[PDB]
Order: sequence, then C-alpha cells, then structure tokens
Amino acid sequence: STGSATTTPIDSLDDAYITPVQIGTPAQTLNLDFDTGSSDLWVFSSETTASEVDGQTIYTPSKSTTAKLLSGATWSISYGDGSSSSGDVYTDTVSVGGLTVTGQAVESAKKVSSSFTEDSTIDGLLGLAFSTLNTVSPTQQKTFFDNAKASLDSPVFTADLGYHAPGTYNFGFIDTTAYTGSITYTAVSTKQGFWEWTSTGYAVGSGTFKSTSIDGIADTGTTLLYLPATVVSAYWAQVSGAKSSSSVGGYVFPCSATLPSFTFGVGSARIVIPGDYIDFGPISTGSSSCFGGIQSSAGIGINIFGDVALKAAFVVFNGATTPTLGFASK
Ligand code: NA
Repeated sequence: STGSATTTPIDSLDDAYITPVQIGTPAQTLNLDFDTGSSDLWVFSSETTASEVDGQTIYTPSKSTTAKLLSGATWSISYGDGSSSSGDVYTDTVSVGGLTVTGQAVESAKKVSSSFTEDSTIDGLLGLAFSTLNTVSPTQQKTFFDNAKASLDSPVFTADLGYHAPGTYNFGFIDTTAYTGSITYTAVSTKQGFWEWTSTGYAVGSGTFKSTSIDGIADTGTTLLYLPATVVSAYWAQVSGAKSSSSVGGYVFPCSATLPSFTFGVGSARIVIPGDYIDFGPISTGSSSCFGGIQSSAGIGINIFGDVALKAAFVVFNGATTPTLGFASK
C-alpha cells in the first residue's frame, strides 16, 4: 500500500504545515501537524476543556462506530517550545492520503496549553519520530508510520515541504519526479528516539564550505533551523545590522536586508537554503526589525533541522531495519 497527502502552510510565514487526516467511521477529517520530532497522534476532541477550544475541528469518538476506549491509558506531552497537552486514548481507524491503519491509538486531549488554543488552524499532531518516545501509559503505543510499515510497498515516508506553497507527505514510495539529481543517504541514530543524523558542514552565502560534524534532528514540527552558536554567529555576521536580541529571543535583522543563503552538508552533497527562506518577517506588526530563521541551539541541548532546512530538500525517512535519512535537492 501507499498514501499521498498534500501539506499546506498555516500562514504566510510557513510557521507550520497541516495535512488532512481521516479518523473514525464515518470519517472525521482533522488537519494535523505532522511532526517528525514527536511520537503521539493527539487531537482536539469532544473531551477537550471547552474554554481551551477556539475554532479547531474536534474528534468526537462517540460518533465513530470503530472507536474503542483504550481502557486505563493516559498521555501527557511537553514540547521543546513549552507547549503541552494531555488526555485519554481511543483506538480507531486513521487514514492519510488513502493509506489506512486500523487500531491506531488516537490520543484525545482533555487539556491543551494556550499556544494550541490560540492556533485555530491546527487540530492536533501526528508524530512520526520513533515509537520509543510515545507518551501513552501504561502501555506505550505505536506511531501511524510504525503501524502502517509492514503494509507499505517500501518502509519509508517522504517530506516535501513547500516555501510559501503546499507540499506533500508520501508513505510507502519515493516519487522520483519530486526531486532533482540523486538522493544522498546518511546514518541515523535512534538512541534518543529522533531522526538524528550528522551534517558534514556548512557554508554562508558564496563563502567557502566549512567541514565540521553537526549532530541534529530532522524535525518537521519545528519552524526554524537551530544550530550551534558558532555557526549562527558566522551566518548573521554577513547581514549588516543583524544582532542577537535577548528582549526578542534571538537574532533579528533589518527588514531592508537581503539575506545570504545557507548551505548544509549531507555526506559529500550540499543542500542550499535560499536567503528568502530565512526571513520570518517583522517581530511585531509594522516593525522594521525582522526575525531570523536561523537561531542558536545553545540551551536547547540539540541542533534542530526544522522546516527552514527541510523545505529546501526532498527528505526520505527510511524506516528499514537500519533507519537512514535521505536528502535531495528539488
Ligand atoms: Na516567534
């Protein structure tokens, strides 16, 4: 089997991407944030505290003929940005892009933090990291990908995120029309439950490539590119008037600037992030200070290749017995 779904930016900055997901029978379609940095499929629901729901579409298990309470199971998650959610668990039929899993754990939120409530466009998350990070207790649950894997034509999914445009998540196949050149594969460590890999270096603009090992994660659920402070300082030093602002919470730059590209290495291959991808616009409405898309990972404890990096590539998440990542230009 295979599946193919379109993923759409939630706003004009590509802050996140939503993908429609069918849950239950008859289908309830919710727009979920597919997150390769977490392992819970959780949704706004008929159980969510009413004051914490503001425009999201909710899953109502009582209206699904295939929903079953997973008795005794609870979940609670905290993300890198300080947001959180928790609740109870149902099993139900879940379909993405025509690919169906029966008996998928659907984590129903009873509580969500303010950042979720305030984002009316995101109805929940679909985690695509390794199932070792799943928060369900007392019986850990599998991801949608882990449950689908054995049925797929190939044990893979791909992320093809757009810059200010829709893109695609595919399950079970490589679309050889969706990228240019060849795919360069690189080793993955699953020790922390993430798609963790080692970049071979970077370049700033037209500058020379610096060969250096940068361990980090491929995380579709993180907006920005978080890298070591040395690399980030080298990038922003090429932008006149750029500075790190403790008041704003990272590097800002004049909105009049033209940003340089950023290149990262994947083995002997190179992925180029155009300068425009690194512009996250005014820090507040009407400001002439703009927020940078490359930020320091110091204090986060891990480097994160978030959407700013991933949307410059066609990315293969290879879930074979020995997992690997692939990157191609597009
Ligand atoms: Na922000």
